[PDB]
Amino acid sequence: AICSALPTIPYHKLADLRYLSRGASGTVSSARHADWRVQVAVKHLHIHTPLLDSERKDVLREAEILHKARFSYILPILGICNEPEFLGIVTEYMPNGSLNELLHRKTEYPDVAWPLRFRILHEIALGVNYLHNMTPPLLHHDLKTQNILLDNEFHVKIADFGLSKWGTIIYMPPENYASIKHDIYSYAVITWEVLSRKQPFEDVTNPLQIMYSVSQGHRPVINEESLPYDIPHRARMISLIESGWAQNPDERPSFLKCLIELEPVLRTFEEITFLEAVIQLKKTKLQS
Ligand SMILES: CNC(=O)c1cc(Oc2ccc(NC(=O)Nc3ccc(SCC(=O)O)c(F)c3)c(F)c2)ccn1
Repeated sequence: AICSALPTIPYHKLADLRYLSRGASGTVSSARHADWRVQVAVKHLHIHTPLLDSERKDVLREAEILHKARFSYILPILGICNEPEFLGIVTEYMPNGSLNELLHRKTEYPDVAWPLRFRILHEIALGVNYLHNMTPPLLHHDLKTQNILLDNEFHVKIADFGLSKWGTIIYMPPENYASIKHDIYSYAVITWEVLSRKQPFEDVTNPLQIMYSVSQGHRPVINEESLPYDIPHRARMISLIESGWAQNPDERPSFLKCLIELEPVLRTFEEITFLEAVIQLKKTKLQS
């Protein structure tokens, strides 16, 4: 068959290395490739010497998986740095951060237009659906707003800042306190979070109260105050959320079924309204 090797990038080709304030502190950095002349991001362990050989294989495993899963809506890996001095994963740089920031930093982004929100939800489904259609199927099991990255034109790139795979319980289905019905549950909560710009279980301080409540069937509140009546396709989106976070995992739809129903919804938006939505947030961000 047709096989292709991932490039090995020398450490001294990464210029202007700077820490980034994301993921675990001291695990994500930005830089520039001296030859390709593009901005990049570098994911790495905490800095120490010597790097264990068991630690190197942990990084190569994540890199091999991200290499196998290359797709239009998945964070593109560019290569790996494997030397005695440094050990990291180099990917493309997403300039506009994560969906977490866009939703809840209401001063930098006072308004987020509906067409952009619906396209974001659409592209999130496209990336995960591609992961599930692989052989063997790839399961994320960590879908949250912090893992949804946005590129130069606010297109979705799905990523994973965690390191152990190779508050934070609000995206977990109740049966958790193999297993393909996990990601669609996280997606239902993200959909509610996008359409509301509110924190799920805002007034609940103790996480044990959250875990107990969702185990009894309680979900984030859906009323006029959380989801106003002027949301486009409000009735159809609520049916998707409620079926997405169903108590019984067998009653949750696949990401394919969601995409089939999302296609006619997104089609009712004019194509130009997407660009005008992106030009607006970048304009409001100019004066800040
Ligand atoms: C302001 N802009 C930024 O700060 C920025 C930082 C940035 O840093 C990184 C973030 C993540 C990763 N790595 C990663 O996403 N790996 C991975 C592995 C398996 C799966 S498959 C499903 C699953 O298992 O979750 C998957 F989807 C993803 C990385 F290498 C670098 C990248 C872009 N922009």
